[PDB]
This record gives sequence, C-alpha cells and structure tokens, in this order.
Amino acid sequence: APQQINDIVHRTITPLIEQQKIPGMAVAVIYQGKPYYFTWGYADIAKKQPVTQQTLFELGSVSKTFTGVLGGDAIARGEIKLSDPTTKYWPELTAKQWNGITLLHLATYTAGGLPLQVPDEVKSSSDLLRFYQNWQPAWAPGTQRLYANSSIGLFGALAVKPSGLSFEQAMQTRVFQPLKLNHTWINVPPAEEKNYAWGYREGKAVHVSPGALDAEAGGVKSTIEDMARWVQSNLKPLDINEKTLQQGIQLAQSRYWQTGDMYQGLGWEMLDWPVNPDSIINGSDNKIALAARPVKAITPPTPAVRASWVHKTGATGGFGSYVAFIPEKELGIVMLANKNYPNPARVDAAWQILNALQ
Repeated sequence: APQQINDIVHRTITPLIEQQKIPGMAVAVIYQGKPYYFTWGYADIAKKQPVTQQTLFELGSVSKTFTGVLGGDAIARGEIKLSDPTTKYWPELTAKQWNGITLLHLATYTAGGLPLQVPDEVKSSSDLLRFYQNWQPAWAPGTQRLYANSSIGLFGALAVKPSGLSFEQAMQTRVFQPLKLNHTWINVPPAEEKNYAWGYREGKAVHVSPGALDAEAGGVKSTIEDMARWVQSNLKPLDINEKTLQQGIQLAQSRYWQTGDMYQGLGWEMLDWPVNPDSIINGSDNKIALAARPVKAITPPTPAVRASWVHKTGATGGFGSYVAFIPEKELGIVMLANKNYPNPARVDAAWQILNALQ
C-alpha cells in the first residue's frame, strides 16, 4: 500500500483503537479506483477469531444509504415518484394529517416529527397501521428535519410496493447482486455465521434484535471488501451497467434540504468540499444528529455535486461504522468496528486520512 496511504492510515487508526478501546476494526481506503485494506484485533474475543476482509459487521444506520439507493432505483424505473403522497402506496392511511406528506418527506426525515424509533409494542401489520394513524405531527411537512427510523424505514417499505418484491428481495436483486456485493446481508444465513463478528457492549457479546422496519432502517451486515466496492460504486455511478441503479445512486446524492452546512440526500448526507472538519465533527453526536432542525428546501434539488464530502455514520448496541467519500478526488474511506464509540472520533480520523491523500 503506497507510502502516502500506509503512513497516514497506521498513524491515524492505531491511537484511535487504543484510546477508544475497540476490540476489532477493519478499514478500506479507496484511492483512484483501488481499495486498500487494513485489519486489527478480534471479531470474537472468547474464541480468539481475528478480523479479516471476510468479517461481517453490523452497519446500523449506514444501512440507510442502501435504502436511499434502492428508493432511487425505484424512481428511475418509474415505479415511484418522491412527489407522490404516502397515501398512494398505503391507502388505509386515512388520517387527515397524512394529506401533504410525500415519499420525499419520509425519505428525508421531514414529515413533521416522526419518532426516532417504532415502539417495541408494534408487532403486526395492523399494529403498525394504528401507530402511523395515531401519530400526531408537531410540524407541517417540509419545515423541520428530525432524524428518524420510523420515517425512512416506512419509505423503504413503501418504495418497493409496486415491484411486488419484499424489501429484502428487492435489495438483493436490484442493488446487492448487480454490484457484486456477495457478502452483504439483511438476514445472515447459517453459512456465514462463522464470519459474523460479535459486537461488544459493556464487555458483553451482543447481536442486534430487529423490531418493525429495522431491515429498512439499520439491518445491513457487510464486510470491509463489499463496503469498499459500495463506496467505489457511489464515487463513480456512471461506470455502473444497470441504467436505473446508476440513476438511483445519483438521486441518493442529490441535495433536497439544507440545515447549516449540511445537505440531506436519500440516506446519504453531504457538505461542500472543501470542508471544515469541525463543521462535520460537531454534526453527529447524540444531541446533534438527533436534534430538531429547521430546513430550507432546495428548489429544485441540486443533482449529485462532485465537489462534496458525502458520508453516513451508523451504530448498533455493539457496533460502530463510518463511511465517507469525495467524488471529485476519486477518494473515500470505510471504518467498521465492533464497539459503538463516539461519532466525532470517527469523523476526526476519516478527516485526517482523506485530507492527506487528496
């Protein structure tokens, strides 16, 4: 791995692992259409299994990027429009508050205060309906961003209705397979369990226990290799064979809303390049990325801006992920760890590395 990459990667990631006390970590640096991989520590501490390029990590909310891109491809197929009312794909949703709530709203956390989580109480088809019927908006549509799984998760479930496929099936056949993401899963099959890292919360081995719409909101598990390929795909969408998937990626990186220096895409979030690390570093915490924020509509949305920092953070109980890339430099990074550690740290480290390579 070229002197410039090797130097900066090892200088940056080692101290992080030590200070955050991460049991196992994998990293990919994408540099001019080539991935370079790095691994440290353990996927399973008790059985002394190392991290490899075949270790599966829980992506958590980095899964929203796949959801955003699958929705994007549904639009490009002319199956859905972001401008369509939610009501058109869930007619039972009759309550008056849903009238001007569009698929765009759902996809971008701007429906008017949909809650962060679907209640654990929700278990059936009709349970979930009651939940969305009885939800009471704090705000009119398209005025405030509140980060929410109940919002983009519903977008996920609806965006695949006209196909007739289940969400997992649509994701597998329209996104995973065409991009050769052969070790990326919503449900990990028994054959891959040996590669499935344990996450660590308070020194305890844990795996995520999905409730309603977690598949759509945070249920993807992937390897460092498939994640680099996913980053490559997002960096250069026009090199992609399947026409709608190519469009779908581009649509996921369009800028629909602005809040501060941040622009909301489908799943992805973007800033203008070059950026102030401090602008990103303090745009993620338990009270920053999970805050109510007024948005300005971008009228009409800017299509994918090559001069951007495109990124997403994600976590589960036992895991912590980060992905970032800059299309104009053919550069990006993925960071997968089996401990949920502080977002600012993740961004700090990603920043150090890509800045020096660019």
